[PDB]
Amino acid sequence: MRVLLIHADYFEYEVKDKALKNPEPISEDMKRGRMEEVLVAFISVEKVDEKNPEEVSLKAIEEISKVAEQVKAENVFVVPWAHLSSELAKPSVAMDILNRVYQGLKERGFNVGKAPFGYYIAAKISCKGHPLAELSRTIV
Amino acid sequence: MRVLLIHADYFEYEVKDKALKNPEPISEDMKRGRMEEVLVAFISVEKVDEKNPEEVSLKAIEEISKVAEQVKAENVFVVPWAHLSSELAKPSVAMDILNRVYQGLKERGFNVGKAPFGYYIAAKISCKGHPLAELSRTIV
Repeated sequence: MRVLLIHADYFEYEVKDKALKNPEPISEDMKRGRMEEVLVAFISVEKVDEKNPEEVSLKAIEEISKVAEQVKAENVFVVPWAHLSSELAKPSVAMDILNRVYQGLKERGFNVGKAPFGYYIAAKISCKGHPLAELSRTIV
Repeated sequence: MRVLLIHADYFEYEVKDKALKNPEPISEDMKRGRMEEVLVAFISVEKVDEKNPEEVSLKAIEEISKVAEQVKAENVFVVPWAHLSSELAKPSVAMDILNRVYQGLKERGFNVGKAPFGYYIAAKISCKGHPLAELSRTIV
């Protein structure tokens, strides 16, 4: 799994077309979302993560939480994201891990949002420019 | 070299603190920049790119130009970017390649902007959500 963490003034998204034939089902009010003062976790779930969804999930929950504590973010937003890896997991593995990660950050105490899986999504972001506002983590 | 290409409604940046002790020198009016309808090329120059700045530059110019032609972007914005690689080049190599890339896209005919090297930078982006609006390329 590779993750890119961005500490943002805001993150907002709008779902556009489906990218999978059978993407994640969504209500009309999950087509758009917005958080402020939020750590956004762009997560690319890799093929090698199939080998251990549980351990990879737990590690990602901790890494993301560490950063959120350090930058004083109470809001965390999980984003399914193809673009940090060229060995992507199957949709079932990816969705499994992304949900685990999401539920774990909620148990940790954060206010957690997530973007639906399997869609092309337009999005707007404002990235803070402090030393810790953009970080990469590799988790395996 | 790894590159992330984002087709954006707009990209805007403001330079914050220096990240290097001796970053790229800048005038007051390069502290902030903005382009609309722009392909933004986030470029992580890697250690392995030291071996051949010229070939790696030429390849990156072509890949970025291919995408710009395909998405009908006339504006291209080059962004120095640590976050797609964990084997980063020395600042001299990185700046060498980023300038080559910048000059090449200008020769190709694009309207090209660039962010200064060596700074923490706040930035705002609006990413189009069409199938080709976010692409990753590895160039070696």
